[PDB]
Amino acid sequence: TLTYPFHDWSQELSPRYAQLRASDAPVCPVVSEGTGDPLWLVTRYATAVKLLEDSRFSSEAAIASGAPRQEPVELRAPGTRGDGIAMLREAGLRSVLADGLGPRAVRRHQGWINDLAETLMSELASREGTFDLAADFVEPLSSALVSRTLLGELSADERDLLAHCADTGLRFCGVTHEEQVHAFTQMHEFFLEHARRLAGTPGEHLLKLIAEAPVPLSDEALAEAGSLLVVAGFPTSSGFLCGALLTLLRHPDAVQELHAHPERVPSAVEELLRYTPLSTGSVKRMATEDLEIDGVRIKAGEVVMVSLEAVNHDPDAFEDPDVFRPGREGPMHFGFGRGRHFCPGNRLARCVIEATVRAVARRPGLRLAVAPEEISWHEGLFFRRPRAIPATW
Ligand code: HEM
Ligand SMILES: O=C1N[C@@H](Cc2c[nH]c3ccccc23)C(=O)N2CCC[C@@H]12
Ligand SMILES: O=C1N[C@@H](Cc2c[nH]c3ccccc23)C(=O)N2CCC[C@@H]12
Ligand SMILES: [Ca+2]
Ligand SMILES: [Cl-]
Ligand code: NA
Ligand code: NA
Repeated sequence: TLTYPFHDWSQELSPRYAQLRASDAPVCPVVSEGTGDPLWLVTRYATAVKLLEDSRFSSEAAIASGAPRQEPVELRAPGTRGDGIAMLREAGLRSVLADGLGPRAVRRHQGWINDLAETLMSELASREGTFDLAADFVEPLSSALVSRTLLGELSADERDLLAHCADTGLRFCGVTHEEQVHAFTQMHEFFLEHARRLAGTPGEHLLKLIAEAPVPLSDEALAEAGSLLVVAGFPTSSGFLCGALLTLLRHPDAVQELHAHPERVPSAVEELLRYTPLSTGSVKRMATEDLEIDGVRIKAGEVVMVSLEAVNHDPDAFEDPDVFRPGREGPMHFGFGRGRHFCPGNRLARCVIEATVRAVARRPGLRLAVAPEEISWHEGLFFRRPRAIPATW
């Protein structure tokens, strides 16, 4: 049986996804390379909609300790719950999450986000020679997003510790199992020592809103909130922004169009979310009872995966799916998922993506300083990221 994942750590998607999509079944059996667990895999848009909109396929049951899984180790510090955003929703914090992640948070932060994107790009444009868009643009912008909107102000050393923990824990391979587990322990212990300090600093970052919310969360619960915000917000935003910059630098005609027609930038943001691959794994859900999807029986307790990259490149949903085409008129993309677990970070993500696209579109001529095939990729990360993006004007 086919093992999962497909080791497509660069922007070139594994051919397996299109092979399975065109096969004679709407759901295909695979086996986790890291655990040996049997799993089901969906690659078609129409089938993915039905799965992800059926609440009898549960995300929490697939997150839970002991579930069949695609990842080699559990994504939690041993002895903690590690059950994700469910822990905060269950504590009654939906309103707080809306305040800290929703349109009001974007209104509060979009000004400094755009000012920072411009400041960073202006500094790079002042340099003689090449620079690295990953280290010199994405890292400072994503780190500021995390500090100012999610956690509170971090030192460089704290940011480096959390980034290392995320990169070490959120992996299919490349580190030992024990190193991966200990990354989660280190992050949890960091927040046990520092979450209350971070939550008490001035600002409106989400961790402060959580800590102050009238249910009072314990130190352990606040630490779990910190770890959630790191894993959900940091490697995702950094990986995506790097990947979106590569897409843009490889499509100078599209950038020129955005330079001339800034009103088209939002359409380019949405097309980047469809076109630019991020996760090398899949969203997943556990059948909470015996279910059927397009004729295939899924037994209670079995886990079904949807590859968002596969769905976003489904030719039955998008005409010429492998073409970057801002303004294409097709269905909604799956870059933020689908259904009740749709990314609650989507407003802040779109804000930072838009700020980046506009910073690039204002400065035509930005190009890669090496060929795309010369970009080196971190191998095995859940969320693709290049080691560097050499660039120049
Ligand atoms: C920047 C690019 C981002 C992308 C492309 C992205 C994408 C996604 C996707 C596809 C999901 C759905 C997973 C599933 O269905 O199981 C998701 C969930 C989630 N995202 Fe985002 N995300 C991004 C940024 C962020 C940020 C900045 C935050 C927080 C500040 C965040 C917080 C979350 C949380 C907490 C969930 C879990 C939702 C749930 O399980 O109900 N995301 N994200
Ligand atoms: O809140 C959650 N939701 C799902 C999807 C996910 C969203 N962002 C993630 C980042 C890494 C892994 C999985 C996800 C999950 O697997 N979870 C374990 C870590 C965070 C938790
Ligand atoms: O690679 C992963 N993706 C997320 C889902 C996701 C898909 N695309 C995303 C984009 C952003 C956040 C989460 C996702 C998830 O549930 N995982 C369990 C173990 C592997 C890890
Ligand atoms: Ca195509
Ligand atoms: Cl089990
Ligand atoms: Na459908
Ligand atoms: Na719901």
